[PDB]
Amino acid sequence: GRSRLLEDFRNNRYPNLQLREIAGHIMEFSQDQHGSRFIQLKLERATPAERQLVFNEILQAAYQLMVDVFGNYVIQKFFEFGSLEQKLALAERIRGHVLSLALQMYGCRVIQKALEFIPSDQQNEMVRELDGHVLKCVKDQNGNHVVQKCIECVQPQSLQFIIDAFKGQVFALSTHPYGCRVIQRILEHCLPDQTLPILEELHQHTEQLVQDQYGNYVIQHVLEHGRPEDKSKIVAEIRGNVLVLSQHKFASNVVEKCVTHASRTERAVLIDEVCTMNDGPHSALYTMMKDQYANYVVQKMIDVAEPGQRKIVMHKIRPHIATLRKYTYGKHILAKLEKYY
RNA sequence: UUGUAUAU
Repeated sequence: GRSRLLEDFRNNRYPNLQLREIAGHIMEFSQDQHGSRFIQLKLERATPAERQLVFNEILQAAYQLMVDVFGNYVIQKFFEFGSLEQKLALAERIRGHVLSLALQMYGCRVIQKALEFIPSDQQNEMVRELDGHVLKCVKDQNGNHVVQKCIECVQPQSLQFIIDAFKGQVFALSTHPYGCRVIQRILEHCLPDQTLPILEELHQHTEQLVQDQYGNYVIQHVLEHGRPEDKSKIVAEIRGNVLVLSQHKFASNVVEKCVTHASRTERAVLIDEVCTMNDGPHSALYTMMKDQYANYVVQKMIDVAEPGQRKIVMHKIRPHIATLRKYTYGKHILAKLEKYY
């Protein structure tokens, strides 16, 4: 299967082997764990001539290398370090194959790299081969990263077809493991006319989303980078449910984000809710201090509370200081209290 | 080591 040259190379016979020396063996070396490695760490520092010599032998069979466990790395280097003309010729070897490559283990990595370095016209042509297959790519283990990459790299205007495809399925995709990722990229890079409908659906299913294994990340994303209007809507869903949600493995993280990113008024209201409300005989704050997840919310509340409110929180915590030591999680609250005594 | 998500 291997040639004399590659054979002797594996056998560590050419410790000083150079690029020009493997002319006529590029494809063979490229599809070889050691060969590829060798080529990879030469193209970056090699000369334009050495790179063209390598390019000449991989252009025709480029697809073959793109979907190759070791070859995909060489093609990637050309997009990263190759010349404009080489990147363009590789982009043409990809034409008509975007979908199958995007769904490919190795191929999707080439597509992702190509999207970063080719011109907008080449990006738009690539993106368009995904037209009609958006959800399939989004739900694919390989394809979801190509979609994420398009959103990061391509002009928003050319991604309208991905937006049209998410309409009505935002809730479904936000609880999907790859989908929640694409939704976040959409919120960070797309246009107002595009993020608007996505946000409406996110607001409509906020209650379910905060508690979802994946949806909770999308809601936090909005609390951390969203417009104040959108943040307040999320906060108003949390209000009245601080106690119950802070005790939830998933929503607890969302109430922390609310505490941290709410407006001054909203923050005070959230903290007060658990400083006033009584959970049985003892306050809601006390039940929270003893919970495996809620204790984190209290600590965050102590951190962001205005000195006036922090004082109130400490006072509600005070009478319980000695009992807290007996609870697996209350203890952790004591630790936090050290920072303040 | 008090608590949740990405691929050769």
